[PDB]
Amino acid sequence: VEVGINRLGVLRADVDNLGQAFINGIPDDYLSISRTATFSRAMSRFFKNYLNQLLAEKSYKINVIYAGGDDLFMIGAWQDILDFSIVLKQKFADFTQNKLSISAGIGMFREKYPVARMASLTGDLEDAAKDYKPDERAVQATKNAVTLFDATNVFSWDTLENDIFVKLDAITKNFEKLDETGKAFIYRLIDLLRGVNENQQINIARLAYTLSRMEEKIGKTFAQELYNWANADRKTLIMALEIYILKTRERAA
RNA sequence: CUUCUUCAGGUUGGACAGCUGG
Ligand SMILES: [Mg+2]
Ligand SMILES: [Mg+2]
Repeated sequence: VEVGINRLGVLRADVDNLGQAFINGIPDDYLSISRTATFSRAMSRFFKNYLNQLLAEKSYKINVIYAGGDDLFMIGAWQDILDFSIVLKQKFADFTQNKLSISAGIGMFREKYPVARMASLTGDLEDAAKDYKPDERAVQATKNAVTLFDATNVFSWDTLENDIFVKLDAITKNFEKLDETGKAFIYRLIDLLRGVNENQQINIARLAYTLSRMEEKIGKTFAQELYNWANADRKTLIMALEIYILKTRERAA
């Protein structure tokens, strides 16, 4: 890879409540050993065979360690892993036609990072995604989520795809003609957005000033769009901005 | 043989504003 940060991507996906589906997912009337075997074979053949075939469809830079049953462990270029996470979610949702959900954790590590710690950390992220519960009123976690590089960046799959990826696409399409001072301006935007929690007024003013400085190579309309996002959807905006910085980092790859 | 030693009127306007390269 030529553009991005020289980082390995570790993906760990797991179907939510597959054991519950095997216990009581099938209605009691349609319970037989043949139906149970059909469901088991569907799941197993999907994971093993179809993950192989789907990753062979386009030359993803992935190095699948294990697919097996209900689980997944793949290591590759972090951009390819991030791109294939949504493809995996969509293909699983098609295959099950939205009867089972999948949780994933995506870790980002350097090449010489310990493999034991890669596995442990990405498992922790996958557990955090399985801990996803948007409202503290329901019973049992929603579990249909993905964790992005850190246990604080747990987003649902719909949230991830729609919000984060449309924001990342807009940022990419509006930030490609920035200067090398613009990169530092994006860094400052990220720092200000992270600090907004402990600085309500001065920090939003500083963000407005930074957008003012930027709105000469990005346009006034997108500066206003970023300002609106910062006051409405901040954590998604921070996620998209960090992903853009890591994807466009010119420190080899 | 005379007094005025200066009085009156204008008192800034328009233009450019950061661009390239790593
Ligand atoms: Mg599971
Ligand atoms: Mg499992």
